[PDB]
This record gives sequence, structure tokens and C-alpha cells, in this order.
Amino acid sequence: HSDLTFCEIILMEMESHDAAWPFLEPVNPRLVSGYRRIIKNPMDFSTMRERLLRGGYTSSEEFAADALLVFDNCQTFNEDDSEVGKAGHIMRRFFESRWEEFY
Ligand SMILES: Cc1ncccc1N[C@H]1CCCS(=O)(=O)C1
Repeated sequence: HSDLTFCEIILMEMESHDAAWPFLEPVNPRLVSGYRRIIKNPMDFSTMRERLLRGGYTSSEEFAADALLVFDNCQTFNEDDSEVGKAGHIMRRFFESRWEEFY
């Protein structure tokens, strides 16, 4: 429980982060050409929010996996110096930092 309440703390802080705008909603393949083909397991903050609310996270490491999946998909699809890419690095570094503020 104390495990998964810090996940809420992290997810809340990630949802309201300045650089969270690319990862708030699922990627729209109708708008992002090639995303369907390149990324096989899309993930975003709202999907993590849906699952966490509904309790679908057995442990905190299942929560961290979905978080790292957001940024792996980001680095896979976006160049590091792209706008989404630059935001993904800010978000990936923020997550890992806050995550070790706990573990
Ligand atoms: C997270 C991400 N990964 C790859 C490409 C783009 C994005 N950003 C989103 C910006 C809002 C709408 S969107 O659906 O175009 C996609």
C-alpha cells in the first residue's frame, strides 16, 4: 500500500510536469505516421492512470515497467533532438530521479 501510494505521488507529479504533454494521452496513429508499425506496445500516462485507479498494478515494479515503456517507445520513435524526444528525456530523467527518492 505504501508501495502503491508513492506510485500515485509519482504519477500525479508526472501528469502535471511541464514536459508531460506528449505522454498524457495515447498516441494517435491517424496523426503520427508510422507509429502503429514501429511501436508494438504503446503506453502513456492516462493508461497508467486508468490501471492504477482500478488497482491493476500488483506491485510497484509493474508500475515502473509501464513508465519505462513510455520512454523506451519515445526514444524508439523520436530522435533525441526532436521536440517529443527532448521532452521524453526530461520526463525519463524526472521519473528515475523521483523513483530512487523512494527505492
Ligand atoms: C508521445 C509521442 N510519441 C511519438 C510521436 C508523437 C508523440 N506525441 C503525441 C503529441 C499529442 C498528439 S499525438 O497523438 O500527435 C502524439
